[PDB]
Parts: sequence; C-alpha cells; structure tokens
Amino acid sequence: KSKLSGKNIGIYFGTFAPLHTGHQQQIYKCASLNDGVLLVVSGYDNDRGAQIGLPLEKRFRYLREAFNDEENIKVSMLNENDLPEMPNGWDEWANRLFELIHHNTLENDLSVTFYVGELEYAAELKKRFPADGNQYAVEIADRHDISLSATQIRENPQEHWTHINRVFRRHFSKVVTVMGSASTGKTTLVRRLARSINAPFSEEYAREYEEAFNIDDDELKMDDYARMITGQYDANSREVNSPANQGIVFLDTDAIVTRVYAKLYLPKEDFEQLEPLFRKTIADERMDLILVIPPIHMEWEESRHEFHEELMRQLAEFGLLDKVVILDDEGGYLTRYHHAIDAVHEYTGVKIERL
Ligand SMILES: NC(=O)c1ccc[n+]([C@@H]2O[C@H](COP(=O)([O-])OP(=O)(O)OC[C@H]3O[C@@H](n4cnc5c(N)ncnc54)[C@H](O)[C@@H]3O)[C@@H](O)[C@H]2O)c1
Repeated sequence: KSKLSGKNIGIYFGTFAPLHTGHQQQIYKCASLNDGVLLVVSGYDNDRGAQIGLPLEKRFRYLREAFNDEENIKVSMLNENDLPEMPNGWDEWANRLFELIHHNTLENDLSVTFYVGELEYAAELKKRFPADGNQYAVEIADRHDISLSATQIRENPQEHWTHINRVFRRHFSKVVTVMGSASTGKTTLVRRLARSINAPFSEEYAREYEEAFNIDDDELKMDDYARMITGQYDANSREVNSPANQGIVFLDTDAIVTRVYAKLYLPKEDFEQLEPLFRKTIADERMDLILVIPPIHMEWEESRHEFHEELMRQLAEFGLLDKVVILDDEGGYLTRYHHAIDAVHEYTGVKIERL
C-alpha cells in the first residue's frame, strides 16, 4: 500500500510551493500513461518555498495529504544540501534521487520514464543512469506555464485562489479578526462584511459556550476560560480551513479578546495559570487585519472602557498594533461599516462598489 505497484512507472519533479491545478493536470496525464507515478518534492534549507513558510518538509507533508487516496501515486522528498553548479554533486544528487526510486518501488526490472522540464537536468540525468535492471528513459515536459503559475500564486494568492490545491489554501488565506466589548455590533458587523464579498465567518464562541452550558458571565471560572480559548480557536480554524473560503475569512473573536476578559474578571493566580495556554494559542494565530470597535452578555457589557483600554494594552503586548484599525465615528467615514469595508480593501485588495 506504500510502495509503488506497477512494473513501468513514471517520475515527476517539483518544488510544489504551492501545488496547483497545473501540476495536478500534468500529473493525472502522467498517471494515465504509466502504472504508477513517483512525485519528487525538492527542497533546500532556505529555498523560495521555505522563505514564504512552506519548507521542504511542510511541502512534503501537504503533498502526502493531497494525494492521500491515490493508490498508484507516491510522494517522495529529495533533500538538496550539497555542492552548487560546478559539482561532482550531480553525481551525488543523482543517486540521492535513485535512492528514492529503489526504496519506493517493488518489482525489479522496472521501466522508468523521467518527465523533466529543464534541459540541463535531462542532460546531466542521462549521464547517471545506474546499473540496476531498470533501463530509465527521459521525456521532456512543458513547465513554462506551470512554474510561471506558481510564481503568480505566491505573489497574488487571492487572485489565483481557485487553482491553489485545497491543502495549501489554509496557508494563503487572508484573515480579518474583529475585537470588541459586549458592544456587539461586532457580530452584525462581521456578517455584513463577509456577506458583502461572499466570505465565510466565525461566531463568538463565548456566546455559544454560555448558552449551551447555561452560565452567565459572572459564573465563568478558570476552567471555563480555558474551554473558551480552544473553543474559539477551533471555530476560527474551522472557517480558515473552510471549503467555502474564497481567499479571505472573518473571525468574530480572538484568543486575545478572550484573554482580556480573563485578565479582568479572574483571580491573578488563576489568570497566571492560563498564560501558557494563552501563548500557545495566540502564537498559532495569524491575522492580517484587526478591527476594534470602541466603546459606544451582562457583566462584560458594563465595563466598556475598562475592557477597551486593556484590549489595546494587550494588543501592544503582542506587537499587533500595525494590523489594528479602530472604527471610530466623529470629530472621516459615514458609518463604522463604511470605515470597516474600506479597511478590508486596503489590507486584502478586494473590489467594492459605491453608493
Ligand atoms: N475526518 C477528518 O478529517 C477529521 C475528523 C475529526 C477530527 N479531525 C481532526 O481535526 C483536524 C482538522 O484540522 P485542524 O483543526 O487540526 O487544523 P490545524 O489546527 O492543524 O490548523 C492550524 C493552522 O491554521 C492556522 N490558523 C488556525 N486558526 C487560525 C486563526 N484563527 N487565525 C489565523 N490562523 C489560524 C495556524 O497558522 C495553524 O498553523 C485534523 O488535524 C484532524 O486530526 C479530522
């Protein structure tokens, strides 16, 4: 189930940062021509992919998941940490690659077809066929378009979203988070933003937690704030990874806004016990634009300026200030929606109509 079955198989290379429609189209054509296909993800320790947060391992794992139900397609990893352009290193890169073939196949006396898209690779590869019983052959592939699409996807992700393979999409998603008091225009604001650009959105986990377990704000305890941290995060993850994500998604609240309600309203010894779960979660969050509703749930209502001042205190603590936009109105914009909807334009780049 984990080594390639057939007798003649073909080989397809790539950095795969990210994998996209182009690749897949070339791969299924490649699969229908052989009995099996060996994908080879190539990477080195600070390559184009790694620089944007998709290191060789991250790419490999995502690729394994992407082909997780294709029996006759195996994903391999060719790690490149050796000599540059004037090497005997082609000698070595070769048998690194031929190691991948021997390990991920049964059935000696194979018939291998390399599908290479760079001419120097085919020239240096043909010099280094090993003396097993396999008789390798090289064919040329048009990667002019495929490498060029990957270039554009990395540059403008939300412009080529539908061609990014779904496993890689969670990494390119823009994320807008709204934070604020029980001045919960935020929930209506979050919907109105997302539904105006057909985006998905999360809901305040605290509201759902309190209703399901049936407790008011004053009755929340340390054990409950921890359940709300992971609750809200999972809700937000669920949307970022949602199949209905079109490139940006909106989060109703954060671990920070639940940590503000937790430094307030919670004994200093108790709060200090949660700080590790708080770091772990806030570190696992990635936000692009943070919208804050200024002072305009029963216990969380009354302390608006208390919460709002502490919220900025914490937001500085985590260096998120330059992603923060405050939806004020007086003394610029007509409605806080107007201010907010235009903020999304500046921070994600989607087109919006005028009245
Ligand atoms: N059938 C199934 O597949 C199935 C069924 C039940 C459970 N599960 C489990 O559920 C999981 C599904 O995915 P997951 O929840 O583990 O994903 P995950 O927790 O691995 O994803 C977290 C990543 O997404 C980003 N992220 C998440 N929330 C964010 C936010 N609010 N803002 C910015 N960035 C954010 C982070 O950068 C982080 O690296 C699987 O790991 C699986 O084990 C799967």
